[PDB]
Amino acid sequence: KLHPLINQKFQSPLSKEIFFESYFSTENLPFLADHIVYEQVVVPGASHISLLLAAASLTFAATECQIEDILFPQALAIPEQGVRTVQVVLTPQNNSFSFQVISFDSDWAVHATGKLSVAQSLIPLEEIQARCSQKIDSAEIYQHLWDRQIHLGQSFRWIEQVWLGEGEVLCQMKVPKTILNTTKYQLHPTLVDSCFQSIIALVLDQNKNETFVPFSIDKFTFYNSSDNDLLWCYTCGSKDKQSGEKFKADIQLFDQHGQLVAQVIGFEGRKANPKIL
Amino acid sequence: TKLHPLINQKFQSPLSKEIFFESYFSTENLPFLADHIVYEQVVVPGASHISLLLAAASLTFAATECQIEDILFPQALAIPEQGVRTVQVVLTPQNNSFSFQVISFDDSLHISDWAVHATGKLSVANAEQPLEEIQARCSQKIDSAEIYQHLWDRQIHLGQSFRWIEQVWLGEGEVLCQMKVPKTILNTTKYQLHPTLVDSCFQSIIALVLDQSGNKNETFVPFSIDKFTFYNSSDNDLLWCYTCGSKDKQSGEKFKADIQLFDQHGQLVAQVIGFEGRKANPKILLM
Repeated sequence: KLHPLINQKFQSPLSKEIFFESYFSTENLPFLADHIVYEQVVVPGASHISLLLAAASLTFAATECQIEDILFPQALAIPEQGVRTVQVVLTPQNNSFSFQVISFDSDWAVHATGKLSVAQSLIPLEEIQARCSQKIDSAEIYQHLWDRQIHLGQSFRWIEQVWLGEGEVLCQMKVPKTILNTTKYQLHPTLVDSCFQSIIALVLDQNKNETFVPFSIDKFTFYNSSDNDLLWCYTCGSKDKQSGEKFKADIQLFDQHGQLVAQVIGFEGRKANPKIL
Repeated sequence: TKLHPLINQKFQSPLSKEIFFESYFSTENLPFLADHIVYEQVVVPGASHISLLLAAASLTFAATECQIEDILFPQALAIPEQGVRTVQVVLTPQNNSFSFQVISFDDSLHISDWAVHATGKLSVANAEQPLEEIQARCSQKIDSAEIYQHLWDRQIHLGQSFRWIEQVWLGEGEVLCQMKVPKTILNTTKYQLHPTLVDSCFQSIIALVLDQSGNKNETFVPFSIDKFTFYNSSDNDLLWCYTCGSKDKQSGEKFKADIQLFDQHGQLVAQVIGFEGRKANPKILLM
């Protein structure tokens, strides 16, 4: 295990592509039991980004990292005690790396596409607190999802407190007790997912069946992994006016010290029935 | 976490045409390598790559018997003292077969420098069902020490684990060797054919060239093989190798041979059709 998320790296001077191989299993990755959709273990797109960051971390000497044009063709589902083999395939392009995340048990599914690429300022917590002043029970975020069949266990419940504003939200997040070794990660999958959960605070209004599943992300930048048990998420976004079915958002994940940890530009979720995934 | 005593990992992907095997070659990982020394260097014999292609095959095919055809050895693999090289088998699908390349590169610093050590085609063979007759034809006993001495004198220093040949009987342009698992090799059950067993078969051709004139620095080095067929692995400590061939009528720089490797019961273990050796100073394979 080169990384808690990757068993093997493979390259050859006889293929263009660089490969990573992981065995996705609740046995190997306990935390995946905490993200269930209709009784079944469903790996969130967030987990794919974390996997890519780990891939990157094993290819670049650089710590800073940028993921672009992210698309999530198919969901990944791990059957009861089943094992799926997950591969990241990096194809070198000019200036950057193109990628696919795939899995299989000769068919296979494509869970993420986009490019990898090699990616300096402080977020003022006091300024955002002044405009996100409406305190909201963080249980309402989890309750919203639980109602949409998105059952998050405790390791996926980082969001500790929520302050709502006008088309913007602030959350404090704390590493759950169930997860011990976050330092071995760039960004734990559950943390990445928590950042996406932040947009739910913006769509709590009122069909309890359909919900916003991640569709695309224009640019995801990881900067450095915080040693801290305490993080701050800042999220700005709106539902489109025409259909009201796509939510666009910007997310900023930062430090006690205002130091940017990760940021999401151009996040798009779409209203979908969880049953398809 | 070792798939095979010769292979660390296998890699394949729906997004890759070829199938890869990876293996780390060093005297630390593969102690017998220290017993094949050419001009004071650990040099992996072509025989080991045969053994590695059989290892690959046993992980790819269900069927136990397989053939390796039109084998060439473009470049020798030399391992520096206490160093290690990554070795990959790269299989490319063809019609009912794979073309292969065995390659290596120094992993300790993408990949710009690499060498190819064996090429050819790999596929499933059929099974093929006399020893007593050979033993009659081959009656002139010679000391096995003569084979190892011939090699030693050319600076091919074979240690214990490369010395399977115990007894040798010459006939007319043919030789019968009795082989025995060296005491230092406790691992043969994990192998299709141990690399040192394969090398021993090639060594047998030395017995047909013992008193030839010419360059004292020169011997016949394996160059190409039309067909190497592996049938079944042997539980036994004792085997028989029958080899017949001769120098090429046109040029005495090539030696052509067919080799057959038998069980003590006369069951065919392995067969080599059209083995060609070429006269070379073993120094030449160094750099």
